[PDB]
Parts: sequence; structure tokens; C-alpha cells
Amino acid sequence: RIPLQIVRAETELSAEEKAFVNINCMDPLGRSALLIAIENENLYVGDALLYAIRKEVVGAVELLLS
Amino acid sequence: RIPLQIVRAETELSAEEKAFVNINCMDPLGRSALLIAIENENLYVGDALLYAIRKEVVGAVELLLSQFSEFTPDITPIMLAAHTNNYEIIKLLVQKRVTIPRPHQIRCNCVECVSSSEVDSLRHSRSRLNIYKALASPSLIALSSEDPILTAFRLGWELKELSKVENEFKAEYEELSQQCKLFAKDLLDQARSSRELEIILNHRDLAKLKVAIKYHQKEFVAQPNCQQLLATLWYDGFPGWRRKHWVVKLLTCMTIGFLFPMLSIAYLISPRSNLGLFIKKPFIKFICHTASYLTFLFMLLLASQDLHVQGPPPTVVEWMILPWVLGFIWGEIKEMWDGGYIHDWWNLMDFAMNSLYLATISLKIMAYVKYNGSRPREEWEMWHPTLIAEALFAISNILSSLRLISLFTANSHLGPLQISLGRMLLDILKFLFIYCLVLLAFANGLNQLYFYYETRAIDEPNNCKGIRCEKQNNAFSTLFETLQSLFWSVFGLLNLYVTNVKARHEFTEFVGATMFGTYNVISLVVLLNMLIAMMNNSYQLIADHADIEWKFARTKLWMSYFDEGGTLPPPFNIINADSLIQNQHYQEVIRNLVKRYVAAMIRNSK
Amino acid sequence: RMLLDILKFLFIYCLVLLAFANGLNQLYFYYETRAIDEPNNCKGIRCEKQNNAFSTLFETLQSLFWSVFGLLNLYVTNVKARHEFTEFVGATMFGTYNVISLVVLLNMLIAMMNNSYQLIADHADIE
Amino acid sequence: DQARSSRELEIILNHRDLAKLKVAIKYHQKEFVAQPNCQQLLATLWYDGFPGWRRKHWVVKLLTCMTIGFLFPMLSIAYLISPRSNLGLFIKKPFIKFICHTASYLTFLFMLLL
Amino acid sequence: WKFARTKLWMSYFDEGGTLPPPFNIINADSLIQNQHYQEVIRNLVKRYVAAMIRNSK
Ligand SMILES: Cn1c(=O)n(CCCO)c(=O)c2c1nc(Oc1cccc(OC(F)(F)F)c1)n2Cc1ccc(Cl)cc1
Ligand SMILES: Cn1c(=O)n(CCCO)c(=O)c2c1nc(Oc1cccc(OC(F)(F)F)c1)n2Cc1ccc(Cl)cc1
Repeated sequence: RIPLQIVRAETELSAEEKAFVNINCMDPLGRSALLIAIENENLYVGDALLYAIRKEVVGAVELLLS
Repeated sequence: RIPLQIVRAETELSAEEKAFVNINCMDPLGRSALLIAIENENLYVGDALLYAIRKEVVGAVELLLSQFSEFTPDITPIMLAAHTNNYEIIKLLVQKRVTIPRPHQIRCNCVECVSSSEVDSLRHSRSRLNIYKALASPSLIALSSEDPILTAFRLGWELKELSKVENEFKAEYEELSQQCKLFAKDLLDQARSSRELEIILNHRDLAKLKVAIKYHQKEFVAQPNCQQLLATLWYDGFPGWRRKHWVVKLLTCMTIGFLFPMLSIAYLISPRSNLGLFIKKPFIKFICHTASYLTFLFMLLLASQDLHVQGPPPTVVEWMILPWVLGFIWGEIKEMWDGGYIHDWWNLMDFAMNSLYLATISLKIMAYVKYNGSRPREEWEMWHPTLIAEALFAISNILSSLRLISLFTANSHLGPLQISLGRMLLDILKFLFIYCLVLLAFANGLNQLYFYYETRAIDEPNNCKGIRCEKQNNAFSTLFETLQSLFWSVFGLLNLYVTNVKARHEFTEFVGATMFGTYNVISLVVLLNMLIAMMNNSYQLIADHADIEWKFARTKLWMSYFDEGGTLPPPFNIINADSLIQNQHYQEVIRNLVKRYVAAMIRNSK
Repeated sequence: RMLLDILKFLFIYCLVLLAFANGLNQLYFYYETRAIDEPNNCKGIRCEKQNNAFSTLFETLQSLFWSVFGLLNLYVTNVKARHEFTEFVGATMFGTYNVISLVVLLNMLIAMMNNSYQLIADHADIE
Repeated sequence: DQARSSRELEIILNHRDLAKLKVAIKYHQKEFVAQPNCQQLLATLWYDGFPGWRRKHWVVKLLTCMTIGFLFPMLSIAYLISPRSNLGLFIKKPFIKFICHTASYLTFLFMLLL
Repeated sequence: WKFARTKLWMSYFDEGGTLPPPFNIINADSLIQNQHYQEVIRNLVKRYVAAMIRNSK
């Protein structure tokens, strides 16, 4: 058989952080809090402006003044 | 009328359960309660996990902790999760202990590779195809693989070799192989710097590019960033050979061409000097190897500018060619010794043009001894050694200069042609197999009618017989002569009066002219327009991949001048301390590549 | 615009022409006669009876050019001191030249011009 | 396309001897025939005595085909003097019958060239 | 091509012309067989209808 197991596994620091302690909750896909609040138009930043410019303009005016 | 009535009707046990007693109420379409609660995400199970894995992941985590099926009795949850190619479901299922049955091998004849394909042979083939469709998943290779690039190479190879052995199902194995080949390339597209592009190509010297070449990964090679890296090792001493003008390129290439005996006398008397290192850069080595082959062919054109000697001594030019010939015979011994060889169609023209030179020297020596004196050439026998050596020399002079066509892949304009014209040749060779049947049939028919009227070489004017005469005669009197007569009529070089006979019989001459005419119709109006019709369709399907195949071929032409073995042209040819850090950096690069490729493929699923 | 893809095809045909001219002249230059030994005191392939077709390189190139159009007769393969092994080899080299040039390299040019003209007729009104 | 086993693929093709494949051929059902599972079943009746004639090399195929071609008058003299023997049954497999019929037609045309 | 090769194959399956031309001139089960076919057809039609209804997306 071919045993399948996750090679080069990720880190999963805590479980209380799974339901949003650290506010910079990087998920398996590297989606922090702001990335989820930008992908869903719910209105440390890093480069969250590039993720807003690439979808639409509602929060782009918000991240441009904060 | 046609009375319509439900044949092989189903059963409807109760009416109370029509509005949901039995909780396992199978509807007409075999949809139980859980199937309806899964298709509608409302949040005895049987195989309801396979119906959840195949749509989405909300309740898949729920069913993972708690007959008529639409799935074959061999599909495993992990196999179907790999068929669907969803990253989050395959991850959830691989966190636990799941396995996949390893397929034995292409040509397996063990106890169960024969006793399973002799019971069903349908379930076996289907199970094998489903296993290979699960293994060839870009998401099951991303996670659960030490290096996903070598696994993709091996899988593409195994699946390409399986579409040939498995005569049927040839359409699914090629799409699986093209799915692996497209995954191994879309992972190299995610390199952001050049420091992490030389880590991938040098893993375990471009030691991974060679493994890509030996697996025919034409898309991994020919990737823009992989070619922009090879073009810097090629022009090792020409920084910016792409900004120059075509005249400054031509006059700089010809300047290196006219200096090949000087750059080559160094590296023999100064292997570690300034001038001695200038013929180790691959581009200069190329220009010196192809300006040494143009001195061997310009010297073959001079061998025609004292002919009654039965066995003559070698001439000046035949003394000035022998080093080239010996170097070519030697340099082809090593290459077929450092390996197997016949897959390169240029190694047959190169193995036959060196046997003819051997047969030429083996016959001009036999004729130097054993032959003393000089009699007129007008009365030599036809099988005279001096007449056969001078024929083999010309037969090999043709092949020596037909070899300059392999040098076309190096050019951006004539390379894609030479590569696209050589792929239109494998469909000509199978068309020149249909024409042989027609040639042989009509030659049999035309010789069966004309062999009674065969005259002699003396009864004919100028004492000459055959079709290479000024007045062609005896065209269909022998089979070996009928075949040549019918070959030379494709080009219009056979005159019609060869249909007549002396004792003029006007019924057999007409039948013999009608057989020749129907041959002409079949070969020059039917079988010749069909060849154009096929070449038109075969060239349209080729011009799509014409730029990837050319780059794959030019990469192999480049990689042959990167080593040090055959550095010197044929005329002068005969005169674990780091193995873990090198393996640890590759794993970090692979981690980053897989992460950003997954991120780029999830977002793009819209 | 169909002419820039012909000029790069008339570069492949030059290699074939040169290779086969080299091969056909290496075999036939011993039997070069004079302009007087021949009828009507005339030598070459522009004669009524063509002769000395493969005796010079400059003459072999013209002989192989004029065979694309069928204007070179087959009896130019013979020689006076008839050697039936060299005449057959010289006829077989001429025959393989004819196959490569008139059945292979000439249908390929049509196959390319068909594909090059379909991609051109789209922009034919803007150009 | 929905047959899951080979036991229920020979029930369909043998209904009323491949008695339904012949009805498909006589109606020009070019897609019912040429279905991968219908051809994978015919390729095992064709190579009736060559289990795995698809794993072999092309040279081992050629030299095994010409070996049967050069034995067509011996395999055919049996089945006439031994119709129920070991060697007499070797020319009832369809592939060997084919190789013997096309190596007997190549002896009639080589005799016409003579 | 496969339709033509199938007809070329089916011509060597019988026993009539087994021997090449040179030597050429020298209801008990009919109801179970019909009942199994009906079950196979029932299953095929069921799963084809299922795979065709779902596929309409
Ligand atoms: C096969 N064939 C042939 O062999 N001969 C040689 C016999 C003389 O030696 C012929 O003259 C000959 C011939 N087919 C012939 O008619 C064709 C009709 C249509 C197409 C075609 O094909 C193509 F379009 F031309 F390519 C050919 N004709 C001409 C002919 C002669 C007499 C009579 Cl009554 C009627 C027609
Ligand atoms: C290259 N070549 C050649 O040069 N000569 C001249 C020699 C006489 O001087 C030939 O007669 C000659 C020849 N190829 C020949 O068979 C072909 C088969 C298939 C295609 C083809 O190509 C095309 F479809 F026709 F275009 C040619 N034949 C005919 C022949 C002659 C003797 C024998 Cl045993 C077998 C075949």
C-alpha cells in the first residue's frame, strides 16, 4: 500500500484561536483576520490593501486613511 | 397505437412514509433520508460519506466522527476525495490513517495480476484506473509527498507508458499524464527569486533539469524562467548577446569561426590559461565544433578539382580528411558507450556515414595491394574495388552534408520548422507503405504481360538495354526493371512508346497501356493528393506545440556542450556534509512553492 | 506575407541541393568528356541530347535545379564506358533526390502555406 | 457504460455466441461497438491462446507471428487428420486462424511472381 | 476503424471457413437466460437514470 501522511506539516498553535489569544490568526491558507474581513465585505495590517484593491472598492477608502 | 406502461416497475411499500414506518425509505431514485439531508445542507449510513465528499465540506467532518449506490464497489473515501481535488477535504481525510493500494507495475504477470484479470478484467481495469486517477491529483501530491516534482515526473511517465500498453482507455491515461505534467510546471511558475530557482534545478550541474529531459517533460523545460537561466550559461562570455544587432552577431560569430584551430591548440598546450579557457564556454565550443564541420565539407567539395591507375595512392585531400574521419569514428564510439541511442534519428545517419568510410578505406587498401599497373578504365570490370570505393565515398558524402540540418534547432527562425517538419515525417513513412502495395501489384501485372518480348542488349540501337537509354526499351521485361520503370513514371521520366513491342500485337499493347494508365491515375491523382490532405491536417495540429517542442530540443542541444568530455573538435579529438544542507534548502523552497500554489489555486476556483 | 515563410523554406532546400550535388559530382567527374567528342560539338544540358550533366559542380547544381520541373532526361545517368554499378548508384542518388524534393519538401511547402494563409485572411482587410 | 462487472457485460452481449453484438453490427451502431469495455472483451476472444499479447515487445510479436506463418501447412494438415487433438485445436483460435489465412495468401502471391 | 476491425475479427470466430483455401477443397434455458438479462437491464437503467438526473447541473 501507499501510506498517506501530511509531509512538511503546518503549525496549529491553539484551539480557542480557531473561533475568532493572538489577533494575528494565520489560518492554513495564510488568511489573517483582515483577509477574512476583506474577502467578506464586513467593513497589524501588513499588505491588506493589496487584497482590497484586487476585489472591489468599499473598504479601499477605509484602509487608505487608517 | 403504442400503449405505454411502466415495465419492470418499482415498489411503493407505504404511503405514510411518503412524507418524511421505516427510516430507510428509499425513493424511486434510491435517495434515502441521509442523501436528501446531504444534498440539501440540513446538517443506517451505508456510504453517505461518498455523497458528502463529492459536493462540499460542511458535514464531511460530521460523518467522519459519528443495495444501490452511485459509486462502484471499489471507491474509497480518500480515492474519491482525490478525484474531486479539494484541498480541505483531502487534508481532513489524510490527517487520519488512510492508505491507497499501490499498483503493481505496467507488465505484471504475478499470481493475482493474472487471476484477477481472468475473472473480471473489467473491475480490475476500473480499479486500476481509479487508483491512478487518485494518485495523479495535484492536491494529494502537494501534501503527502517529499518532493512533488519528482513524483509528478514519475507519474507522468508511468501514465504515458500505460496508455500504450492498455490499448483501450487510451484517452484517460493521456489526460492524467497531461494533468501531472501541468502540475509539475505550475509549481515552478511560483518561484519568486532566482536563488530559489537554482535550488530546484540543481537538486541531487543541473541535476533536476536532466531528470526532466529524460522523462520528456516538455513543459517543465521551456518555462520562461527555466530558459532565461539556461541562456545565461549558454552565453557564458557574452553578457547581453540579446541586445546586439544581427550584423554585429554575424561578424562576431564568423570571427570565432575563423579562429577554431587557435582556440583548440590551446587547452592542449595551456588548459588553464586565459586563451585556453575561451573554448570551454558552451557557445564558443558550439561555434568551434560547427566551424570544424564546415572545414570538413569544404574539403570534400575540393576532392573533384592519372585516372587509369587500377589502385592509386591516397591524394592530398584524402590525406587531409583522414584525421576528421578517424575523429568522427572515435567520437561516436564513446557516445554509444556512455549509454545504450537509437531513439535519436541522427545517430543512424551518423552510424551509417562512418561505416561507409570504413568500407571505403577497407577497399582502397585492398586495391592498393593486389593491383599493380594502370590499364584503361574503359575495360575494368563492374565489380572493381576502385569502382565500389568511389561509389561508397559519394554515398557517404551525401550523408555527411545532410547532417548540417541538425544544426537548425539552434536558430529561432529555422528551428521550429526543422522540428515541425520532422514530426510530419512519421505520417509519411506509413503512407509510403500503402504505395508499396500498389507498386508491387502493378509491377506484377505489368511484368506478367511483357516478359515474352524481352530482347537482347545487341538487338537494340547503340548496343544498350533498359530505361536509362536515349531510346528507352525493355521497360517491363524484368521485375527489377518493372519496379524502376514504375518508380520513374511518378516524375514523368518514362516515355509512352515503351508500351509497344516489335511484333506489334494491338491487343496486348493496349492492355499494357491501360494498366500503366490506371497506375498513373491511382498514384498521381489519388494517392498523391491524399498525402497532401494528410499533411495539411497533421501540420495544423503541430503548429500549436511548435514552440514548446523546439525549446525542448534546443535545451538538449545546449546541454550537450555544457560538460567537459568532448570539448575539443574532431580534428584534434584524436591528438554527506553538504548532501543534507543541500537537501534541507530544497525542502524549504518546496514548502513555499506548494503553499503559494495552493493559495493561488483555491482563490482561482471562482 | 506568405513570402517570408517561403524564403525560410528555400533555405532547407539549399542544404538538400548542395548535399546531393556533392554526392552526384563525386561519382561522375571521372567521365567528363570534351565539347568535341559530343554530337553537334556541344556540351552540357542545354543541348538537344543532354550530356555531361554531373561532371562539374556548377553543372550538377543546374542539373538538379532543372529536374524539379522535369526538364532533365534520365539517359544523362549513363556513361560511355558503361559501368553498370556506378550508373545504378548514380541513378539511385538522383531518384532519392527526386523523392525528397518533389514528394516530401514540396508537399510540406503547401502544408505550410495553407496554415499561414488561414491566419492571414483575418487581418487581410486591416493590413 | 454503466456495467460494473464483467459478468453483467457478457449477459448483455450474448442475449438471444455474441448474439447482440451481431445485431449491433447489422444496424451500424458504431458507438455501441468500439466501447472500451466491449473491445476489451473481444480482444480476449481474439488472442485466445496469447494471454498478455499486449505486454510483449514488437520484435517478440514479429518473430512469433512469422513463426506461425511458416507453419500453416502443418497446423492445417491437422484438424483434417486430428480435429480433436492438441495440435488440431491450435488453428481454431481466431488469431492463429488469421495468421494462417494471411500466410496462405502470401504463398499464392509469391507463387505468382515466380 | 474499431467498428471495421470488429467485423474483421467476427469473421474468424465461427468454424465454417476454418481451413485456408489450399486445403479448403480437400425453452428450459431460454427463460433463465431471458430473466438474467432483465435484471441486468433494470440495474443499468436505474443507475443511468441516477447518473443522468444528477448530471443535469
Ligand atoms: C484508366 N484509363 C486509361 O488507362 N486510359 C489508357 C488507355 C489507352 O492506352 C485511358 O485512355 C483512360 C483511362 N480513363 C479514362 O477516362 C477517364 C475518365 C474520368 C477520369 C479519369 O481519370 C483522370 F481524371 F484522367 F485522372 C479518366 N481514359 C480516357 C478514355 C479513353 C477511352 C474511352 Cl472509350 C473513354 C475514356
Ligand atoms: C529511391 N528509389 C530509387 O532511387 N529508385 C531508382 C533506382 C533505379 O535506378 C527506385 O527505382 C526506387 C526507389 N524507391 C523505390 O520504391 C519506393 C517505395 C515506396 C515509396 C517510394 O517513393 C515514392 F512513393 F515513389 F515517391 C519508392 N523504388 C522502386 C523500387 C525499385 C527496386 C526495388 Cl527492389 C524496389 C523498389
